[PDB]
Amino acid sequence: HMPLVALLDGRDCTVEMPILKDVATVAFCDAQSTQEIHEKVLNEAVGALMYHTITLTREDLEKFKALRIIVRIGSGFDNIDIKSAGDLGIAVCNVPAASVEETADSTLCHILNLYRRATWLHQALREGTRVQSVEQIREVASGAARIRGETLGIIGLGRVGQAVALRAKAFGFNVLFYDPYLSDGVERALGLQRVSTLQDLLFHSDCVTLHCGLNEHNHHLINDFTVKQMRQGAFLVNTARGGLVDEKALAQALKEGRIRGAALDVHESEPFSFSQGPLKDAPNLICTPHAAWYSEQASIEMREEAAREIRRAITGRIPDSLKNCVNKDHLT
Amino acid sequence: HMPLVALLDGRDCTVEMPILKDVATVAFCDAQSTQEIHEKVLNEAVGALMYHTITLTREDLEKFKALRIIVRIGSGFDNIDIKSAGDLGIAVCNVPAASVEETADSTLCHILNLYRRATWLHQALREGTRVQSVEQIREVASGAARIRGETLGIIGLGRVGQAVALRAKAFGFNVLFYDPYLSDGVERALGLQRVSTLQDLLFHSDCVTLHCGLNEHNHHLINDFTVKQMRQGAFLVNTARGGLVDEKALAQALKEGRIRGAALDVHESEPFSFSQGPLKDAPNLICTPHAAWYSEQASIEMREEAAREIRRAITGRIPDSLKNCVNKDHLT
Ligand SMILES: Nc1ncnc2c1ncn2[C@@H]1O[C@H](COP(=O)(O)O)[C@@H](O)[C@H]1O
Ligand SMILES: Nc1ncnc2c1ncn2[C@@H]1O[C@H](COP(=O)(O)O)[C@@H](O)[C@H]1O
Ligand SMILES: [Ca+2]
Ligand SMILES: [Ca+2]
Ligand SMILES: [Cl-]
Ligand SMILES: [Cl-]
Ligand SMILES: [Cl-]
Ligand SMILES: [Cl-]
Repeated sequence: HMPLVALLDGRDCTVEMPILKDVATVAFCDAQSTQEIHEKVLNEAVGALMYHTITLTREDLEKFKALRIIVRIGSGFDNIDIKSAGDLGIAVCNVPAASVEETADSTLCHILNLYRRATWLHQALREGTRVQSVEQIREVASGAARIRGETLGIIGLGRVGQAVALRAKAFGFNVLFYDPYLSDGVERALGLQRVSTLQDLLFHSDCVTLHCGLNEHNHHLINDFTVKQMRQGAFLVNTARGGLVDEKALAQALKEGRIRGAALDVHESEPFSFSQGPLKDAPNLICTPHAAWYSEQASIEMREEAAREIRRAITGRIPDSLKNCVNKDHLT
Repeated sequence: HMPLVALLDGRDCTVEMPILKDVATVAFCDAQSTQEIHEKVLNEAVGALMYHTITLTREDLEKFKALRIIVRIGSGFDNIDIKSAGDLGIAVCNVPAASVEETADSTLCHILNLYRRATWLHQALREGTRVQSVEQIREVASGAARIRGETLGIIGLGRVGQAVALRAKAFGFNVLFYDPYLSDGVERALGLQRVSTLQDLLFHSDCVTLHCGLNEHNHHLINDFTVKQMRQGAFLVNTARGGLVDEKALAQALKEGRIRGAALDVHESEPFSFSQGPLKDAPNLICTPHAAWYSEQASIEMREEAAREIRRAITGRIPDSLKNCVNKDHLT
């Protein structure tokens, strides 16, 4: 027989099968949890493809009796315990480049939607607001601000963060970034200003946008304490991970006006609902259903790449043949 | 007594009066038409301040018995018959620089809102759509496209058009422009590609954005004929003037899918209403209530400048003391 590969949290495998036809039997589970995965896959699955809707703990990982490779169809892999996965002898890889510029463009659109209130002006138009006089335009568009001279604070100057910084400079933004893992001099190469502490970033930025990965040290990076270190009436953008922000702390900040507005493509609990969660009655809120990454070309691009990574793992040597394995440190 | 200056289509004159206190008696009419302007102003008004909500024809102009200067608090002056105004000996000026980058930023936000469907994804979230699976994200975000490699066609490479072009290049856009009034070589200075005809612009652009002024030769520039010259599934953005687009021709294009989406901050008839007009049932439509220009700094900036232009006209020599008079050609 052929090695079994399973799409854990999905149903469509059309893009991947031309690549995996002669190398593995491909099945799907469409499961939000390992509860919903039939034991046939748990016992025989050699490879696994998954997105961001199912999380795998050590307990989940130990239920797979033959799994050897997990390929995350996407850039983020915070939903996988790569540390223990490596312990159990399971390599974990991702697809980091497919949606970089897509995410940066959706970030800039969210930033612009806060400064220009375009989305809010649109919603007010569908709700029947009549804007006839100049005074009424200033009123319903109240809060719209000039961008040139504003300081954009970038938290995490990675691949998406850099694309965000380059675009932000074209609008007159003065871009700052805080990245405690980058080597010395990265700011000189890109003509940006850097800060040492997260408090310095928040203290100087008129609008803060998150572009870091969710790791064991930055959970609730934006919390009730760090939120008090932001400028009065600042902006918050988050297309990275919902686990980075304490929504209850953010909710109160929006209600009291300490944060003038927030744009969020990710949330602590997804799918996101305006009726449930700490943001139920939070004002000045724009939210997208975790779609900052999605383009037709990016969706196909990352699915074909992940399929090839799976192929390399089955016909090559782990983890040397892999291209984007992220847990070679912990892989026994 | 002092020379009378009147804010025709407005009520607030706080910003302007510190500048005009010792030079003119300032009053307001809050009138949508010359019908609503009391004859006291029609007879004695020497200067006039107006926005874009009241239009002045030759008939309207001839009702002013002492008017000598009209200052449009804004960049556009298509709502004034400057030709006949000059005939009647009435100089007309504008404020062209206050909201250039504001308008370009709102343009880019509208462009990004079409490519990224951010505004539409937000509205769908408030309406209760549950986006839990990857397949559902591709579905509700259907239509979102990659920007790099896309060709943005700019119609009118003026002050706002240039700011739009510079920003568009930072996103990977390949920017084209059509401006039959610019001198030879303007494309070389800014590193852009130029086209001779409006049909060439529409034939090559994936997304067309209007940045021209409404003049006697470009009314309904986007009409049923020129609309058929655009690419299949193209984008339309308009933060210039609603009179440039034939909304009935655009309405059918959106319904048939010939245009995938349209973002409009101006309309043929304002204030805009989703229940009235040729766009009543037009799909894939984003609209803002003519607010692409507005910032707090731009609003104050253009009102103080216009007040100073009025001052220069009253204490100086017309039209030599004026800074931004646009009808010196026709001014007798
Ligand atoms: N807690 C944190 N604060 C700021 N930056 C971070 C943090 N954790 C990770 N990063 C950075 O975020 C960037 C992510 O890049 P990428 O993986 O290409 O999206 C890397 O440069 C990391 O060093
Ligand atoms: N019908 C038209 N088609 C294309 N460009 C135009 C048209 N009419 C005017 N323009 C240009 O639009 C620009 C407006 O610049 P500004 O007045 O600075 O916004 C000028 O460069 C004009 O030459
Ligand atoms: Ca501010
Ligand atoms: Ca297209
Ligand atoms: Cl402002
Ligand atoms: Cl796809
Ligand atoms: Cl695409
Ligand atoms: Cl104001």
